Amino acid sequence: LSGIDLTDLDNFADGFPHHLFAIHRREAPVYWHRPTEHTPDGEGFWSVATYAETLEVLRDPVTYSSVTGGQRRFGGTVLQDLPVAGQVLNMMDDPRHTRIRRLVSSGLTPRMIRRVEDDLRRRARGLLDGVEPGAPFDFVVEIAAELPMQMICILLGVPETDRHWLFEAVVEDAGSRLYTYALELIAGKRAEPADDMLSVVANALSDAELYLFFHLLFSAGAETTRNSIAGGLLALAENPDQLQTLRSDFELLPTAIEEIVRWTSPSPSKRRTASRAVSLGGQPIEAGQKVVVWEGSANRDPSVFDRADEFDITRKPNPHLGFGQGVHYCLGANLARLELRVLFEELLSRFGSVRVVEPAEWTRSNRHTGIRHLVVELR
Amino acid sequence: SGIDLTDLDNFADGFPHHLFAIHRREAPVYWHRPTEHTPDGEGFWSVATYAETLEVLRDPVTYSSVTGGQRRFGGTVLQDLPVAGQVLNMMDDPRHTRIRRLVSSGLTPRMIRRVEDDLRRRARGLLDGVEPGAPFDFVVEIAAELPMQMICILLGVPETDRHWLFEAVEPGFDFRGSRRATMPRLNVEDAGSRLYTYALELIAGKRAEPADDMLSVVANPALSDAELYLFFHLLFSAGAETTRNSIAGGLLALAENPDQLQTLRSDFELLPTAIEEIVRWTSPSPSKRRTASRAVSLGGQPIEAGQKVVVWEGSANRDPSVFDRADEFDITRKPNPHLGFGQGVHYCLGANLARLELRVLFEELLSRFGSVRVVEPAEWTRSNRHTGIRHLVVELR
Ligand code: HEM
Ligand code: HEM
Repeated sequence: LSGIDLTDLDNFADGFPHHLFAIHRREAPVYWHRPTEHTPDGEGFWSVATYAETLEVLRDPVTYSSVTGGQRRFGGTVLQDLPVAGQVLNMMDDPRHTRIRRLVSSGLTPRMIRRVEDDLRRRARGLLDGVEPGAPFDFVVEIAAELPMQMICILLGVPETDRHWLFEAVVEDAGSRLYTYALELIAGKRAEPADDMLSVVANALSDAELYLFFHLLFSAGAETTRNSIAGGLLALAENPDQLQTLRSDFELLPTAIEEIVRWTSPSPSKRRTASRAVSLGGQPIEAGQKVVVWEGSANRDPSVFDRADEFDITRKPNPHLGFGQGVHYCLGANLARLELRVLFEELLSRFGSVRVVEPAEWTRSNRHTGIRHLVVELR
Repeated sequence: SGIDLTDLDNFADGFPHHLFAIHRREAPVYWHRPTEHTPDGEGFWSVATYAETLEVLRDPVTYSSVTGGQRRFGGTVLQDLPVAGQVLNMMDDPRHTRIRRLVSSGLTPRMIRRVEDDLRRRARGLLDGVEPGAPFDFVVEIAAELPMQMICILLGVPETDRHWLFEAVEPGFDFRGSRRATMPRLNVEDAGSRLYTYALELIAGKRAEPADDMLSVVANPALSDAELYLFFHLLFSAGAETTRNSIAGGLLALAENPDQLQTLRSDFELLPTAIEEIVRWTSPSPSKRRTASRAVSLGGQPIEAGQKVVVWEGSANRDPSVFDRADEFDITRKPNPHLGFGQGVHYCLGANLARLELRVLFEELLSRFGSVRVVEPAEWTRSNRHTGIRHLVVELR
C-alpha cells in the first residue's frame, strides 16, 4: 500500500483497479492514506476496502456524516470538500435529509413508473430492431446512453424539444447551458405544475437546490445507469456460456441483474466525515477526518462473496452494496433494475452472440466506473 | 405594475434606462412580485434611486452580502446561491475584512506596473494592426483580450497556458442564440473538472514555490481550496468581463458623441474625468442584491428580515436629483460621484486597474483615430447583472 496512490486517476483509466484493492483488503482493510500531489484538498483520509467496515460506515449516518464534522466547514460525499454539502439530498443529514428524501420518494408514483416502463419498452425494441446483425457499432453511444437518459427526461418532465441540452452535456459552455436550461425548466414547473418529480419537489428549496437535485437525477440516469448497462453487456460477452444460459431462461434475469450491479459497481466509492471519535476496523478515527469507503472493493470481498472475483449470474445470496445501504440507499434501485431487465430481455431475445471487437475504453475516474465506448457486433 | 425587471427581454437591447426612469418617478423603493422569470419564485424589494441605493450599500450589517433572517443562503445576485459566504464579494465582517485586506495586499506597485507595461505593449500592437476604414468587431478583436491578459498576470498564469485558459474560463456562453454570463459555480459536476484541476495545480505550484502574484499571496477562516477556485473564477467574471464591457461601451458612447470624441482626443488632460464618465454611463455592473438581516424601513417601505433587496447602480447613475443633465454623456462631468465601482466596504478592489486599462486603451486608440463609425447595431449580452456589448462592428479612421 505504501507504493499505491488511490487518488492517482491514471490508476483508474482502464476500469476499476481490482488488483490494487485485493492488496488493500489483504494488507490493511482500514488505513490512513497520506495525501499525494493527486489528492483532492491535499489532505489524507481513511480508506476502507472491506465489506464489513464499508457496511458499518454506511449504516451509521450520525457518526459518519454526509455533510461535515469536527471543525470542518463543509464536506459532502466526495473527497473534495464542496460548499454544496448540506444542500442536496445525498449530501444531507437528518433532520433535513429525512424530510427531503420522503418528498423525493413521493414523486416516484406507480403511474410514473409505468410511464417510464412503457417508454423504455418501446424504445429498447426500436433500437434493437435497428441493429444490423454482425455489423460493429458503439453500444454505449447508440443504446446504453440513450435508454436511461430518456428515463430521467420522463422523471424530470423534460420535453422532447429540449432533450438535446441534456445529451450535449454528456466543455464549460455545455455545462453552463445545462445549468441555464435546468433553471428555466424549474421556473416552468413553478409556473405550470406537472405530474413529475421535479414539479413535486419544486412545488412542495431554492432554485439552486432544485438544480442540485436535477443534476443528481440526470447523472444517475445519464451516467450511472448507462454504466451498469454497458458493463453488464461486457461481462456477458466475456462469459458466453452464462449468456447462453440466461438467454435460455429469462426467469434467471432478476438474479443476473443483481450480479451485474455487484460486478460493475458503477458508483465504486463514497466519502463521509467523522462527527466524533470512533474506532473502525480497529483504528482510531477523529472528528473531522475524511473516510472513503470503496463499495467497488467491498463487492469483491471474499469474506462475504464466494469466488468473489468471478462473474456468476446465478449468485445467491448477493448482498452487494452497489446501491448503497442505510438511510441514503439508492431511491432509483428499482428503476435501474427495470432498465437492465427490459434491455437485456429485448437484446437477448434477438441475439445470443455478443462480440466486443475493439478494447473497451473507460472513463478516467475513481468516483464512477464506466465505459465510454464499447464497439460490439451482435448476431 | 406591468414591468418585469427579471424578464431579460427588457435587457436584451442594453440597460433599459426608460424603464428605470419610470421606477424612480413612481416608486424609488418598490416590492417587485415574482413572475415566471423571477429566480426562486420569490419577490424582492427593488431600489432605483441614488440616495436609497446608498442607504443599502453603506449599511452592510442590515443589508448583508451573505444572508439574513431564516434564509439558508443568499449572496449578491437575485438568485440564492450556495457560494454565499465562500467568495469575497459575498462575505460579511468579520471574514470579509480579513480576506479583502489579503487580496488587496496582492496589488503591489510592482504588480500594477507589470500589468501596465504588458497592457501598453498589447494595446499598441493591436491598434497598430487596425486597417483604417475597414470594419471589424471591436469586442472580439481588441476589447476582449486586454482585460483577460490583465487577470492572467494578477493570477500568475504562465503565458504558455493562456491560449488554453482563455477558451476554458471565458465567462460568456451562448444560450438560445444570446450571450449570457453566470456567477462562479462549484456544484458537484464542477468538482475535479478540467478547470478545477488546472487551477488547483497552479495553486499547488505556488505553494511549493511562492511567486510574486496575487494568487500566490492568497493561497499562501483562510480560503479553502474550493474557495480558491471560486476566487480564481471571480476575477475573470468580476474583473475581466466588466472591464471589457466598459471599454466597448466607452467606444460606443464616443462614437455617438463625436463632439466629445474631438474634445477628448485633442486634450488628453481630460482623460481622467472622461474615464469616470465612461464608467458612469456604461455602468457595466448595474445591479446588486443583499439580504435584510432585520426589519428596517427603507424609502418609507417596511422591509422584513430575510427579504431580498436589489439596488440598481445602473439607475442610480442617471438619477437626475444627483447628476445634472443625467441623461447626457459629458466627458467633462464634475463632480461625478457615480456608483459604477460600488461604494462602501465592498467598493471595487480593481477600480484602479480598470481605470488603467481604460486609460491606456483610449490613449492608444484616440491618438491614432479621430473618427469612429459604428457600422451595424450593437448586439448586447442578455443580462441584468452585466451591461455589455457582445459585438460592436466599427470602422476607425
Ligand atoms: C445502476 C444504477 C445506479 C446505481 C449503481 C446507483 C447507486 C447509488 C448509490 C450507491 C447511492 C448511495 C449514495 C450514498 O450513500 O452517499 C445512491 C443514492 C441515490 N440514488 Fe442511485 N444509483 C443508480 C441509479 C439511480 C437512478 C436511476 C436514480 C433515479 C431516481 C437514482 C437516484 C438516487 C438518489 C435520489 C439517491 C440519494 C438518496 C439519498 O441520499 O437519500 N439512482 N445511488
Ligand atoms: C469597469 C470595470 C469594473 C467595474 C464596473 C467593477 C464593478 C464592481 C462593483 C460595482 C463592485 C461592488 C460589488 C458589491 O457591492 O457587492 C465590485 C467589487 C469587486 N471588484 Fe470590481 N469592477 C470592475 C473591475 C474589476 C477588476 C479589474 C477587478 C480585479 C482585477 C475587480 C475586482 C473586484 C473584486 C475582487 C470585488 C469585491 C470586493 C469586495 O467584495 O470587497 N473589479 N466591482
